[PDB]
Amino acid sequence: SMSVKKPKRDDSKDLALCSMILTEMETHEDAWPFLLPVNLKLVPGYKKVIKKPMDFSTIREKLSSGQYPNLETFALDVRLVFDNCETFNEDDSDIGRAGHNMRKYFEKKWTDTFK
Repeated sequence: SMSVKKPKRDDSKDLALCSMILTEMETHEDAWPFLLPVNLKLVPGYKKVIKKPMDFSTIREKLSSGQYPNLETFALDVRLVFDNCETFNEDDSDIGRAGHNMRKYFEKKWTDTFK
């Protein structure tokens, strides 16, 4: 509360460390469905159904331009990419499997780096 604070965590490396995680996600062999924004002119139903499209290139641009206020807002966009994927793609499909794989890959790096 006012004048009552928990000891100050060092957040000075967070930006660099999120950049590194994102590089590792970008270079994973199953990243291909997520590298670029879904083409809303060429994929029927996507625009109406997926209210907040997200992809790795858009996260990279937000990260590089100071549009993440803290490491939680960064995690929320990465998780949005996989939540969108599950919304639109059957579990038993190449893209559906890709999304589950990448979500697990992310959550381990996230825990190991920050928890």
